[PDB]
Amino acid sequence: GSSGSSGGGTSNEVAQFLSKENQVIVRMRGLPFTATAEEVVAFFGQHCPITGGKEGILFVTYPDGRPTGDAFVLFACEEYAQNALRKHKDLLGKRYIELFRSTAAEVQQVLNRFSSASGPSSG
Repeated sequence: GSSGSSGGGTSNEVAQFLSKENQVIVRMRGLPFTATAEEVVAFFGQHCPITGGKEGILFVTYPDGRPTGDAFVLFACEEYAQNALRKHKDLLGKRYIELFRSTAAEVQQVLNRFSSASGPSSG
């Protein structure tokens, strides 16, 4: 009997994503249903390279298998993350996207809320 549903909202994939220390996480919202890790890599790959690229990206998806729209990216230091923030309200493939420097803890709270949603409304 191994626990998983109740006891720390962190998947195997996330572990590695959060396992990265000294990195600036970015909360991406409003991402094209078609936009994938590959799309991001280039998005910031311009001047703001991601740590591991496809490996340094996490797409938040409902506990059923649906694109929630929100996501998270990894950045070596604040030198890249910041420069990326300026891209706020960017445009990828004809789709406006926001940007906000997020933290590790926050992320987890953003995954649990969507995972096994207990509302899904928050009261």
